[PDB]
Amino acid sequence: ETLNGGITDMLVELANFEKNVSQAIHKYNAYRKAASVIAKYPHKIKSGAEAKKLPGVGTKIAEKIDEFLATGKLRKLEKIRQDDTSSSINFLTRVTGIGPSAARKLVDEGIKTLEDLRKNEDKLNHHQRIGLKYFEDFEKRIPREEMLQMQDIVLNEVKKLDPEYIATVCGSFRRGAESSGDMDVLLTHPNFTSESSKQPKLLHRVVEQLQKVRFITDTLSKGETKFMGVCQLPSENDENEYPHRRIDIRLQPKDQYYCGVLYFTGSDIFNKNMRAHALEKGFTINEYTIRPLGVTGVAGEPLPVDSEQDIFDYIQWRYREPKDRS
DNA sequence: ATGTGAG
DNA sequence: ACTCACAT
Ligand SMILES: Cc1cn([C@H]2CC[C@@H](COP(=O)(O)OP(=O)(O)OP(=O)(O)O)O2)c(=O)[nH]c1=O
Ligand code: NA
Ligand code: NA
Ligand code: NA
Ligand code: NA
Repeated sequence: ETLNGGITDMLVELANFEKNVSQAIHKYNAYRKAASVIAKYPHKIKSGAEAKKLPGVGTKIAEKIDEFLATGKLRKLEKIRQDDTSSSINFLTRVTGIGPSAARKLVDEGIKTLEDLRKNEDKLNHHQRIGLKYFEDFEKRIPREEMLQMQDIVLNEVKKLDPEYIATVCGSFRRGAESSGDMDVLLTHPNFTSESSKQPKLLHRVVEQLQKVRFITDTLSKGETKFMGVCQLPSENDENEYPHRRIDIRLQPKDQYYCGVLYFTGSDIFNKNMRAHALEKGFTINEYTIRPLGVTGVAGEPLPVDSEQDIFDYIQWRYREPKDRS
């Protein structure tokens, strides 16, 4: 969050390459944690060996910083930005279902764009094919006026099915965001607690129903606990049609509701801060259970929770309500 | 079982 | 950080 942006920019882009184009995940981590250290740094960096004093920045990662701070930018990130392969892997990556490995494989075979893909759906698995089919609007985001409209359609249909069901919309929404990427529903039913076995049925029935009233149109994956698929708000009579959205429905044990609604309402970075900044206090927060991390690596028997706050006050952390979670 | 993808 | 689902 400091006036060291440029430095951490090129650092982040340099990893988004080792991820997408190179083999390396460890190079991807090293470059990212380096971005992290420099971001929190109080001062403005004017040397390469000054950033090096930090843990995570080291010889080759600090040589490059000298370049950035000596001559404009970096040569490596120019050969990359001006490569056909790299740019195309990065493009393909943008369909859900495709990431690094498959893009590599596709670009190796001269497949590089939407038109390229549509003529080549044979190569894609089912997930990817729906990501394709709905590429345009999957990158579009969702207004609230329209977001609520779906909530009043999931809350209303899930209750008509069986009034014991509880649906709480999470992610961005709970954080108050004016715009969301994709719909996130945590589902809870009394019949299902942590001690009880499975009940895929409890999920699959609100799914199968949401399909019947034609609000869910596709499925990416559907299991015991989790459904990932595609929704779309009702075409208010012909043509002016709303775009297709992504939607998750997770089925949470009723007794571990609080832990679960914590895990959702992100961000994913807030979940990684809070989780890491717990393992110093020797705890292992889940989406299910907070629990002491004993002597060796043995994770002790859970921990009572009747509110998020309790998780918060377990790990000796200030409380931050859903809207300050990032 | 593992790798991959999404979360 | 830590899980879940898919496809070998
Ligand atoms: C990706 C990811 C997510 N989570 C949790 C935390 C949030 C929920 C849903 O997050 P989402 O990606 O939709 O974020 P959302 O807030 O909905 O952002 P958009 O509005 O979709 O952009 O998942 C996580 O723990 N680790 C992860 O790596
Ligand atoms: Na993708
Ligand atoms: Na979301
Ligand atoms: Na999601
Ligand atoms: Na943790």
